[PDB]
Amino acid sequence: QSVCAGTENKLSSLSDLEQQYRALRKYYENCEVVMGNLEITSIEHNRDLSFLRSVREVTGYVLVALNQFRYLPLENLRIIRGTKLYEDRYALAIFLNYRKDGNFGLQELGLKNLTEILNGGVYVDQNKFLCYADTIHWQDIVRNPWPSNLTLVSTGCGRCHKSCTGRCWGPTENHCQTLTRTVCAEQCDGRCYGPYVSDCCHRECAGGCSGPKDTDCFACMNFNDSGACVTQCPQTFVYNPTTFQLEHNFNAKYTYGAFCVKKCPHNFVVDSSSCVRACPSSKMEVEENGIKMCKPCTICPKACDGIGTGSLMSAQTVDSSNIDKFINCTKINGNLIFLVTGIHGDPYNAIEAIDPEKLNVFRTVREITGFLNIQSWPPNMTDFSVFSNLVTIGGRVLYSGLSLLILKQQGITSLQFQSLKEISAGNIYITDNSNLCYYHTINWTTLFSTINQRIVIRDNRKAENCTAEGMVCNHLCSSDGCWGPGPDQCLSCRRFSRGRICIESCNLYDGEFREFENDSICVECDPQCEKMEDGLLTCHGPGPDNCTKCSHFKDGPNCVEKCPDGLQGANSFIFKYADPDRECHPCHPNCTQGCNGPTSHDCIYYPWTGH
Ligand SMILES: *[C@@H]1O[C@H](CO)[C@@H](O)[C@H](O)[C@H]1NC(C)=O
Ligand SMILES: *[C@@H]1O[C@H](CO)[C@@H](O)[C@H](O)[C@H]1NC(C)=O
Ligand SMILES: *[C@@H]1O[C@H](CO)[C@@H](O)[C@H](O)[C@H]1NC(C)=O
Ligand SMILES: *[C@@H]1O[C@H](CO)[C@@H](O)[C@H](O)[C@H]1NC(C)=O
Ligand SMILES: *[C@@H]1O[C@H](CO)[C@@H](O)[C@H](O)[C@H]1NC(C)=O
Ligand SMILES: *[C@H]1O[C@H](CO)[C@@H](O)[C@H](O)[C@H]1NC(C)=O
Ligand SMILES: *[C@H]1O[C@H](CO)[C@@H](O)[C@H](O)[C@H]1NC(C)=O
Ligand SMILES: *[C@H]1O[C@H](CO)[C@@H](O)[C@H](O)[C@H]1NC(C)=O
Repeated sequence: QSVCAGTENKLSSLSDLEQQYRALRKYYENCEVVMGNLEITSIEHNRDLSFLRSVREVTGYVLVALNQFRYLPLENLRIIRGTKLYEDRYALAIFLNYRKDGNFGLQELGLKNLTEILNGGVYVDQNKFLCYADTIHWQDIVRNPWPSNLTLVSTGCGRCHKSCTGRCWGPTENHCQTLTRTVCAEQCDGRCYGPYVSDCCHRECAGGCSGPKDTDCFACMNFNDSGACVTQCPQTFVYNPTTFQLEHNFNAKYTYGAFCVKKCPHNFVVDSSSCVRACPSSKMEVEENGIKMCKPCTICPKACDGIGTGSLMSAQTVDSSNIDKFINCTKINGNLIFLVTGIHGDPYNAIEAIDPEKLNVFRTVREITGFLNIQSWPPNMTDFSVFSNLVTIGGRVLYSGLSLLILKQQGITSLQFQSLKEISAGNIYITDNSNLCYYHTINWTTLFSTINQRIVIRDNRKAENCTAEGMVCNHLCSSDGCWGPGPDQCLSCRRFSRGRICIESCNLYDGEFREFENDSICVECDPQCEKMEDGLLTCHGPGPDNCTKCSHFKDGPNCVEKCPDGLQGANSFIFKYADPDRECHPCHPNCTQGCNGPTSHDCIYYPWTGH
């Protein structure tokens, strides 16, 4: 229950042998569980290492090399998990522990309780003064003996106490090696404390046991939940009999090493059912049910300084030297400016011009709290589709009353601000884009937030010379206009929408995947809803309880692929049978493996157990 990080220095040590010893002691001082590697190196002859008696478990490997002390005090080291291995091979490595051309050197191993090495091999050789080690039957300690090549122990040595002869860590009687796996009966799944069936330890017991219960283990094979060795921690979701579906489990626990905890350690957060340093890239840290945890994002939020804010205050424009400074940004706290100097750069003074493909970096942007000034753009780029996910332009700050500006650009035909829906404050100014159309089709008033917000549009390709040239808004679009060609470039849909695309109607009566309409938005019906023909809707809302008919079975109000077959419940596994009408009902509590019906005589049993 005391925890500490290990080290990964391997054969790296401090020149000052005094500081080395002091280092070791500071690290594993009163540590019971080393969540990493136990590395003991470059320690001199007379130094007491009695503080090492605190270590009961090591999840990584144990390295003992270049030492000179006499006795290794790890009499409490019960197990080494081998999550990491020395030289990618050993969970335990002991070598070259003697003074070159001297008399000092490791002589005895105090590993009286080392009965479990879950993963990896053992290397113990090149220890001039080491004794006894070779008497130990490592086959009983090392869980995975393959390749046998990786389990090597070789050795004026004393004798083992009469009580064991041939198998001891030292002369002390209580230092005789205790066998915990090889001496067991066939019936034992794992370890034992005697040669008889009644001596078998519980499945989840590592190292050995002092009893038959999963609470009598010396160490757990997987996790430790409140003293009980279990295969897994209380699940994050359990079946709720009233809602007829899995629900967040308020008793859920999380993994932290070999422990199940209710709350993760200080600098950790919950990701699914484990405790981690930081949330994975696809999730963000949030407070949910009084617990910090990682919730999947729908691109995760990431604020960034704009041109003229914070780390970019000196900047006057986005340029090749700060463009990568907007990677994965979602919200820009400030302005985004595009001046000629930034677009064309300055070759003579070695300042590269903006590489057009890198402008795709703004596709993640959804908001701009300030203004968007575009006085220059790559010649070959026809639109601003790199801003396709742009939703809001706050206009918190304005360029002399302007919140959006697009001047003198000749290489642009359309805007394509696909997701643009809000321009809080400031006025718009799109001028001198003789090749730009669609701009006249927009009802800018839709995007505004107040009456005190004007629009200024001048010498852009005449509405007429487009209107006639083929530059028209798709028919499936509202009278609010579009940002360019296609049904996926409109302000509002005329009929309905499926994603960013405007369409004629939802898949209400036909289609590969049936849908329901939610205020003009088409949403697919749950997969369990049976597709209905001849004018019948397949669903009237989302989820397995809003179907017209279930395609398989029905658990209470929910359409399910199959009735509950061993689902994790609050106190036990949930089982149900299906009546002739494919309706699910509870199995009798005495049926711990399923049933055919309600009766106590309707119990059925797993077909995959026993010979
Ligand atoms: C060895 O392990 C046993 C079983 O858990 C424990 O009771 C005892 O403290 C340990 N004995 C020694 C000599 O470390
Ligand atoms: C392990 O045995 C293989 C089999 O030939 C050999 O190639 C390898 O070098 C050996 N490694 C060790 C640590 O003995
Ligand atoms: C499990 O952890 C508890 C602390 O809650 C500890 O007292 C117990 O010895 C541990 N059990 C095993 C087998 O490690
Ligand atoms: C614009 O031209 C540049 C020339 O280097 C090219 O790399 C980029 O892909 C082009 N961008 C467009 C219009 O897709
Ligand atoms: C079922 O449909 C209703 C609307 O009819 C909706 O409000 C409810 O959330 C849906 N239930 C779910 C989420 O399965
Ligand atoms: C931003 O997220 C992307 C996608 O996960 C990743 O490739 C990139 O390294 C991240 N950059 C940052 C914010 O450091
Ligand atoms: C567009 O702006 C608002 C509604 O979006 C409304 O006041 C105005 O009449 C609309 N104009 C047209 C012709 O759709
Ligand atoms: C407008 O000028 C363009 C040349 O950019 C020409 O193709 C088009 O026919 C003209 N339309 C009119 C008559 O305004």
